[PDB]
Amino acid sequence: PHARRALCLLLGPDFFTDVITIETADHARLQLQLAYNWHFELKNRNDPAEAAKLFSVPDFVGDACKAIASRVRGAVASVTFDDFHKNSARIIRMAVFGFEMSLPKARDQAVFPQNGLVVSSVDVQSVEPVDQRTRDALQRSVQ
Amino acid sequence: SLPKARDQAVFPQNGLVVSSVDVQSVEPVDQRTRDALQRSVQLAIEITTNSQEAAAKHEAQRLEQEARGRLERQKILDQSEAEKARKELLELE
Amino acid sequence: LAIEITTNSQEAAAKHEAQRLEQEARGRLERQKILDQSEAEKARKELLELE
Amino acid sequence: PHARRALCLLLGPDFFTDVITIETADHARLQLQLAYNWHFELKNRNDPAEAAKLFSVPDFVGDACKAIASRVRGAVASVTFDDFHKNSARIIRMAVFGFEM
Repeated sequence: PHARRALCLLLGPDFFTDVITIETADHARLQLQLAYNWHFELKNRNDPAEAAKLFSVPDFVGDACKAIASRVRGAVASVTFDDFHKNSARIIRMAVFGFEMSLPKARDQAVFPQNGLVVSSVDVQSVEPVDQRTRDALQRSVQ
Repeated sequence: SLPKARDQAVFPQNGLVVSSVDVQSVEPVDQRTRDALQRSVQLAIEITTNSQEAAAKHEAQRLEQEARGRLERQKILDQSEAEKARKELLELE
Repeated sequence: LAIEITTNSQEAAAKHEAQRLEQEARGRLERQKILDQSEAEKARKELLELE
Repeated sequence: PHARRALCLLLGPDFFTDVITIETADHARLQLQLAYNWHFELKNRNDPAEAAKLFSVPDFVGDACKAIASRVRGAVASVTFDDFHKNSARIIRMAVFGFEM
């Protein structure tokens, strides 16, 4: 909640080293890491009010990560795990922002009107079930 | 849009508004509830293992039968050709 | 008990889906069986007339 | 996450010694090494703004490797292992970028 304290609020292209515990309709406790490729869109840099709207949030990383976390977990909770382990990267990136683009694939941009924060990409690398016996049983599935 | 709700919760007493409500930890309190629904996942994973292996067996029997049918095809061709020359063999016999 | 009854419901739905896939794949397999037998006996024609 | 610290940001043709753990639809935990032949395209070298856009990232190698990592793992998670061990080099290199050619 409060670990790093610095005056230099980074706004350039960067990321968030985030990991989340989630549950889907079939209840296998799963922990996933998120990347949250983010940057700040300030269309009028010289504007004092719009520049001051940047610090309206006290924890931009916290708000963004928890919001995308809720968007992940609520949508996964409506999918079964085998469909999830089949089609995760798609559903997790479509449910967190946007709508149909081509039913169809989602966008690749997540704007926050409170401050100007935007998340461009959400990368995932570690889909790992939490319970040991789940992984033991699905080891049988592969074997 | 029955339909989806709004994304704003105004409090007229003071002017407070709640825009979003995020949730990350749906956790049952009782231990035995989680123990029992651990069984639900441990069975519902195995049923889909049965589904995928049943699909694999279906594919295997499909390949078996199609290769077997093509093999009776070439069997019929070979028998017909062998008895094509069994003609000359048997007329001059 | 009411959690376990819905576990039974979802596994019953899964079994229904499994028997549906079984029967449809089996029916398509009799389809290709009929095709293969008809074709094999199409050449069993020439085999048997010249036999 | 933060191992090498140097002012000389290399932009010439080079690579990334990367290894990734991935999972596909049939769950056999697999570890693969990646090379990531990379270089920087700056079409207007004299442009100060475009040259300064180069350092907009603090970890270019980290962002590139993790992005290609997600593109690998999400696509493999939609393929069975025997098809994967059959046709890996194709699907892994097609899913990470681009479209049909």
